[PDB]
Amino acid sequence: MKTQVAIIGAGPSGLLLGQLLHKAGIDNVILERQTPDYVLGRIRAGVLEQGMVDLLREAGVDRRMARDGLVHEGVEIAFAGQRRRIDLKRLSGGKTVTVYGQTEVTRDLMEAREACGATTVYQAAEVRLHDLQGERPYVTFERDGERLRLDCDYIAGCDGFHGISRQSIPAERLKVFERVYPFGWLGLLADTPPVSHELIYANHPRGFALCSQRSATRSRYYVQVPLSEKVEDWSDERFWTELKARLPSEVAEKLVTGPSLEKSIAPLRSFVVEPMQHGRLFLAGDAAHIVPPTGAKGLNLAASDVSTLYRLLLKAYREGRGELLERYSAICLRRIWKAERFSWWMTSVLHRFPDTDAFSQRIQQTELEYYLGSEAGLATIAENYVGLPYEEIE
Amino acid sequence: MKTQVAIIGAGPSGLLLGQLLHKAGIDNVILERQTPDYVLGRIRAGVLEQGMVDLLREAGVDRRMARDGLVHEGVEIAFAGQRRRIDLKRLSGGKTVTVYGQTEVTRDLMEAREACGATTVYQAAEVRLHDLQGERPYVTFERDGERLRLDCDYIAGCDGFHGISRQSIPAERLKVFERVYPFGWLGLLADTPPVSHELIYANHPRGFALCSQRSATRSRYYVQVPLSEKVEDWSDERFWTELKARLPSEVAEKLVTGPSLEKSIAPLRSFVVEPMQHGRLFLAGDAAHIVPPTGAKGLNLAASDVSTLYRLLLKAYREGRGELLERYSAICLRRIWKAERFSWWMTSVLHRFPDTDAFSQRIQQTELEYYLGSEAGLATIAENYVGLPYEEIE
Ligand SMILES: Cc1cc2nc3c(=O)[nH]c(=O)nc-3n(C[C@H](O)[C@H](O)[C@H](O)COP(=O)(O)OP(=O)(O)OC[C@H]3O[C@@H](n4cnc5c(N)ncnc54)[C@H](O)[C@@H]3O)c2cc1C
Ligand SMILES: Cc1cc2nc3c(=O)[nH]c(=O)nc-3n(C[C@H](O)[C@H](O)[C@H](O)COP(=O)(O)OP(=O)(O)OC[C@H]3O[C@@H](n4cnc5c(N)ncnc54)[C@H](O)[C@@H]3O)c2cc1C
Repeated sequence: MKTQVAIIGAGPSGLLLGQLLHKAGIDNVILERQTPDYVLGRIRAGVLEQGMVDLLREAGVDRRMARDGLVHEGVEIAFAGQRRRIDLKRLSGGKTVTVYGQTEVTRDLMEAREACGATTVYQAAEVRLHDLQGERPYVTFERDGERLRLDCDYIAGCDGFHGISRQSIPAERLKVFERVYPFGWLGLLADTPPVSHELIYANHPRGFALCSQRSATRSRYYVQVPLSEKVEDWSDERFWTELKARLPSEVAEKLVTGPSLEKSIAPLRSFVVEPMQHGRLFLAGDAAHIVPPTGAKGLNLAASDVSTLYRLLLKAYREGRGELLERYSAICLRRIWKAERFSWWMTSVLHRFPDTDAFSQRIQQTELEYYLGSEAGLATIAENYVGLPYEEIE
Repeated sequence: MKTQVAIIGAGPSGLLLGQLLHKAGIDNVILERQTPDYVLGRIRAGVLEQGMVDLLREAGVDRRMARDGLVHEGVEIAFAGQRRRIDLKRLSGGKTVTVYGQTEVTRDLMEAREACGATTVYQAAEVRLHDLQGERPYVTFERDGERLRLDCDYIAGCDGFHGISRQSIPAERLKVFERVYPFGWLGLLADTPPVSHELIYANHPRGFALCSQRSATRSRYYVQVPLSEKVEDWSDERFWTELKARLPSEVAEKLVTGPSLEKSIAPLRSFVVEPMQHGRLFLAGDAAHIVPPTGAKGLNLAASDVSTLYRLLLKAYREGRGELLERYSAICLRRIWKAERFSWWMTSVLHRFPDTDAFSQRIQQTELEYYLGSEAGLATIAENYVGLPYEEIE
């Protein structure tokens, strides 16, 4: 069994890369440990950058998104009982973000891939990567019993934080950078209408809160919770009481509560591995890095990783330019570190940290007051939020 | 012995306030523990904001400064071997900073005060403040032996961090905010020409370094040093070797070294007391707050404190509006906290901290890369550096 690009993981990353590759005639096979159904169960991302929206268009998978997506020209930040709006469009010079659930994005790429008839092996057990530094690497796996082999020229590891590809690069060749936050996010998806037509990030003495959405009849809310919490400890009622308690009154007031469709706890982390490739293995998305959700950069970085990998696989294949692939890591990390720094900054100014002395508290509040009151401060938030520009390559 | 405004401390603060008050006909007496000569021995500040320069003009003490001062339209930041210039003038929309030693400023106010013949008691021992909450407070002190009393209506505590005025407000009525940095600044004043016509702030793996100046034939350099160091452990030669080692080669190369005129170690601290007044006592400058030198805000905040106190003492005296003085603290802290936050940010991105993990290191470098590469990032540095605008009052 042979292919040109073996792809580990059928998440937004592998699917998006697989799709882009297919359009250029570069054969690829995707391997997924789970079922189409499990992958679709993950809620995750709601905010998409401009570059991601255009990338979705280039892969010809933007019909439903252009229809149901919601373009947002601003986002709000509330602290000390005062909402301050950031005009993304104005401040970024025309860019905006699009709210469209990751579940939907994944669902659209899954359909586009099935129609075009490209290979996709779900429930691919025991995926193992071999001969990474050879001229001819290969992947082995077990499809419901029998051990199958798949030869390829390149492997794109799009298997996420707990994937096998990063584990396959010799530990000694990687440099890991990581920060674990002492809190997590308790998320609740409801079939009620959102409290505001725009996202509201909230810094409150009780902890962080975020009012987001998926459509006009579906909401996604988040509250900061310590690591000790177990989701089973939060009835819907406790969550609503808590959310209402962290929001500005004129907001808590019009909030339409209702039963939860999903509730999960996501702990915050920052992680970067350098480099992002080894021999004929290239890491992408969550396989290579993790950003805390505060900045909404995760899925968005995956897109630029993929966008970069695709453009280089083209040069290498179509133009017979295989030496250019040695640049992937260099090119990606620049955007990764800026995105990481932004995500880190958002998290530090919006959440409540445990052993915080009076001076730090005061500094946190002044950071908000400053960046939120200055035209230059607002612009740094905005350009980073809409997402910094992708790099050209070469 | 009576006066209208008793002033504790003949530093830039008390002298500047005393001068401004005198021009409006508001009598004041200044009390200084030291000799005119000791006060003149302190080197300290070299950078002045726009607002301070104009305030010096309003007090009619800007002749020598307009002559010898140096207006700087930019400052530089070097890191990872690359100088990046910040166009203060361009980015701030016309503002600049003026390099003029604090020794000179203090010397000019001392002369202006002696000519006009206003009272000034040097070597005022045992200054003690009484009846702070009464309608008629008073100061006691010992002039070379005899205990003298001085009645006044108001007391402006301009005695610095180790002054007596802040110690005189009941500890229970104050809220202190403080951060002590695990490093200090080793400064060296030389009668050699500066290495660059503009200040060069330097982040280097060995530690922070700063190339500043006082005139065209006098330089002031600083290097970061841990708290364990004793100044007697740094020969001039060691300092030059060290400075050269932390700078970019094309800079270390043209550096003209020479014998030190002064060498001192200044530890970094951040301190704010809230409120800044008690009864008929008003704190100003270093008596009320301390900022690490990184941002060059210290002397500059003193000026706005004084500028605010003066304008309110006028309303109260000339316009018989004494209830307005209850606003002093409110008005001052806003500017103090923004200035503190800026100073804190500068310090954190330019110095090397001890127990720093790989992720923080990387974040520090990306902060520089980002703010220094973005037009909006550069603007946040610039507007804060030239100094945020003073508030109107009322
Ligand atoms: C609360 C939350 C909110 C977020 N909000 C945002 C936001 O609004 N905007 C934003 O940009 N980002 C946000 N994200 C991040 C975003 O969801 C992720 O970065 C994104 O899901 C990563 O895409 P991925 O394809 O790289 O990996 P994944 O989504 O994890 O998918 C990887 C796939 O590979 C599969 N796989 C794993 N191991 C193997 C194996 N060993 N063999 C074969 N297959 C394997 C997995 O089953 C999975 O299907 C958020 C994340 C969370 C949790
Ligand atoms: C290395 C260094 C660099 C700096 N660089 C800058 C820079 O470029 N820009 C900037 O804006 N700031 C900078 N500063 C800060 C600036 O020097 C101070 O903020 C400023 O000196 C404070 O003015 P002040 O009058 O409030 O107090 P001080 O300068 O301390 O003077 C207070 C006076 O009151 C007197 N006094 C004290 N106790 C008593 C008493 N109990 N009775 C009577 N009199 C008393 C003292 O003797 C002293 O004369 C720097 C400081 C340092 C150390």
